Amino acid sequence: DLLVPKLTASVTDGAVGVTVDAPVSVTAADGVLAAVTMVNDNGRPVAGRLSPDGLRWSTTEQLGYNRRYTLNATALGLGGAATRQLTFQTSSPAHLTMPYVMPGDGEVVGVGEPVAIRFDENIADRGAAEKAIKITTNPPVEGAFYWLNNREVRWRPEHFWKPGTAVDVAVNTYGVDLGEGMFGEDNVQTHFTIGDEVIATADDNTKILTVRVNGEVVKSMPTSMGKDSTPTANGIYIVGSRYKHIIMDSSTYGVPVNSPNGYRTDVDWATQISYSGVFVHSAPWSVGAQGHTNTSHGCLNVSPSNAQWFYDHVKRGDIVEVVNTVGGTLPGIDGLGDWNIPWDQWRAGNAK
Ligand SMILES: *[C@@H]1CC(=O)N(c2ccccc2)C1=O
Repeated sequence: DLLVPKLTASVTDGAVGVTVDAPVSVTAADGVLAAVTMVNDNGRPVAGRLSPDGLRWSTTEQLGYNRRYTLNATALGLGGAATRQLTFQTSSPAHLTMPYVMPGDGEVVGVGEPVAIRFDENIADRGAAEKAIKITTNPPVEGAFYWLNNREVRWRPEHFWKPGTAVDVAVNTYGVDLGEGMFGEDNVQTHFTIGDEVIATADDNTKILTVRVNGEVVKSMPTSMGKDSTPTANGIYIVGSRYKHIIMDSSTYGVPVNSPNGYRTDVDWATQISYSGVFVHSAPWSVGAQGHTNTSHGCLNVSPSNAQWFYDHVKRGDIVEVVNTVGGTLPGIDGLGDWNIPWDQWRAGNAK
């Protein structure tokens, strides 16, 4: 004869510590769903949708933390009715943390821009954070996570992006335990595209900064780099913020302004290429040295003409490579020196 309806929920009655990273759902068997309601302690209805066939019902909005939810469902069929009531307690985070993703949604960036996810708290379970971040690419390319510090994680392929590539980032950290009770405050989703290949190279042996667009030299800039005592580091740099004019306070980098190697002046047409202070800026006071000798604290001294041209034609994510200098190699965890870490080490990751 007719069979008694059966109900199924994605939560268990009496569950404590239920994660809010997924929807709560009720499914019916041997019948249809006649009524479903979910409420918090205070009694406010939690939004939900029922499938046209009446078999599946799921929550249509996020669920809060430290909540006591009550789910009431009724199934009807030819073989009778069934009513269930459930109550579960959602997660109680010891602390929350909001993610911050760059580059911004819709941007077009150079072939060296890595996907960056920054949290405003230290992350204790890095693997949980890597698992909660989805990275889609078209054309699909291999990539890998690597942490610069306890709070920011990066993702890039082995070699520079092939132009025209779409990148989609889905940081689905809400409802996910990130260690020691650290849960996500919200989710984020950005998308960006890779633009022209723009690789600029600065050779200390020639003291010249050459900008190449799509493999073709388009500009040759005489420059003066870091002097022997405060030299520019060799390696690959990624282009960051661009300023029509920027006040260079030495204290920003921990070096006191009232010091031999300190400084507090205002320069024009500055393109940041290092968190540690390396720039490409306008330096009128060194035109004579530019192209011959080094007389700076680390940034590439360029004429106002060329500096502005650099400002106008170089976008976030383009590459600046420095070679044959007397200084060392840019640290891989600088924040813009990601490509200076060997691919094997980067791929391996440091999730611990
Ligand atoms: C790199 C960092 C900075 O701000 N620099 C500087 C510009 C003008 C005068 C003194 C120092 C650099 O060389």
